[PDB]
Amino acid sequence: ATNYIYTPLNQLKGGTIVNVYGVVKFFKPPYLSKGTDYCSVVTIVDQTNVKLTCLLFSGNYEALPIIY
DNA sequence: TTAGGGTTAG
Repeated sequence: ATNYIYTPLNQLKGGTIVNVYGVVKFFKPPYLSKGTDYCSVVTIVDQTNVKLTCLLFSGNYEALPIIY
């Protein structure tokens, strides 16, 4: 069954595959990086004010999460 | 792989 243990973002260590929640404190719209994939940058914050950065890579915009 | 948020001088 579907499950998610939302936990303060600081606990999300490298190599871990996680299910999370947060407000977007800052983000860049999808832009083409040196690589082949457009990179969208997102800074997210949870209810405990803890932060996480996300780099969302895709060859196009539509494949990425929808944020405005 | 890249990038991995913060002012151009147009």
